[PDB]
Amino acid sequence: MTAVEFIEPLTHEEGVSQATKLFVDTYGAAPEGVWAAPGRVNLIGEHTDYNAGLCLPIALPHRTFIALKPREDTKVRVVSGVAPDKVAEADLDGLKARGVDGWSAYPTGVAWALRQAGFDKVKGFDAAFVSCVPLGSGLSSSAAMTCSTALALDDVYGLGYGDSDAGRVTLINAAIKSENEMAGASTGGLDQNASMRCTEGHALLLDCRPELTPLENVSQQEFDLDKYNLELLVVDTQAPHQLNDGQYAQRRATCEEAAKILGVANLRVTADGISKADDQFQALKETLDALPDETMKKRVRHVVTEIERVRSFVRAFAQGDIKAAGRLFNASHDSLAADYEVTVPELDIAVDVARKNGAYGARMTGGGFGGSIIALVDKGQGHEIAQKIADRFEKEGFNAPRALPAFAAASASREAKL
Ligand SMILES: OC[C@H]1O[C@H](O)[C@H](F)[C@@H](O)[C@H]1O
Ligand SMILES: [Cl-]
Repeated sequence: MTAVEFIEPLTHEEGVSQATKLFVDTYGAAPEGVWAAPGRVNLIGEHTDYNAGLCLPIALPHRTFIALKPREDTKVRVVSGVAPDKVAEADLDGLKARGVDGWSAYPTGVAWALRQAGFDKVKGFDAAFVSCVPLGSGLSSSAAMTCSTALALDDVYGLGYGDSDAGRVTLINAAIKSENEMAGASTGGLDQNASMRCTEGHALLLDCRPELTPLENVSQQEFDLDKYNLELLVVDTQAPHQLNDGQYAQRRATCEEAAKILGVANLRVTADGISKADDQFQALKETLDALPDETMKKRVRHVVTEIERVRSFVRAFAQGDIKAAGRLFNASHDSLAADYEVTVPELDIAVDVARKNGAYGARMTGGGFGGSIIALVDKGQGHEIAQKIADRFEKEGFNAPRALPAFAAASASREAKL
């Protein structure tokens, strides 16, 4: 057997070097520059973004690097280091939703979304992508690709949105629209806000109420694992799963109906009225009594309890109460498994192994149905716990997992410019 693999992040130098070489190898021309956006881990606040809730992501050090050059036509050529001999080619001129074949829908759809928003200066482009955000890990390779492209296009076309947090929300919205409308992949905005608005050493307390302005809807929370002698273990289960299989879309449909039945614009309205009540049990009971469907009650209970767990976590971590922080991780996972029903055995067994082996807490992160777990562990324990999960996976007959180093890293940025 092989020891469990840790997937290291590309350095600035490696990402620039590799994205530039793929660009020159593919297109001959030099790119105008290289941009990059990170993947993410959601610490807590899962399945709350599209309910106008609270989230708490960090940006991983793992980034997607885009070498890009604008074109004076409307042609979009893209290549990825996974498949360097397969250049995808579309044209923005009269391009419609779902008009683009395969992975290239994600970057092409960003240019489309900017044009649809009236950025008429945005024409075609050539790009090359090199990533270390692991595929199928639930760590937002999708956002790393769309957000790196949105930042690169903003820069080369001088749109003026990339150089401010509030400006980056315009580029976030284009990235989200690409994924939802061009690629046909249902997504809230958790991942794209993380990738473009996180900061090094901080978690992004993101308030997803849609009426908030950018300076109202984030709060950088201290997330210095070294201050508490901690390590955030991240394990990609590599469990076989399927994007756009309809499960994630169903959860969203279920929440929207719940909100319709409750007569509220979103479940955050419901959650906040419960949270403010003196008797939160009774406020929840009265809400779930208004939902006749037994699955819908479960989904609403998850959303309401998870939003409050975010607040609880921000307080626990600021207090250095790592046991309390870990219990909140654990209650988030347990809710996602029992009430939201978005876990699978690989996630649940990895989490149990982490819990049994000294984690303060452990949970799936991201959408679920596969992908990754995270665990708050003591510094120096991540490798041991990752290998315990790997040994257990082999006993279970599961695909080997892989792990990634993790800490709160910087958001998207320009990496190089001619
Ligand atoms: O918190 C669950 C997440 O699932 C997926 O990653 C989505 F992309 C995010 O928007 C979010 O809903
Ligand atoms: Cl559902």
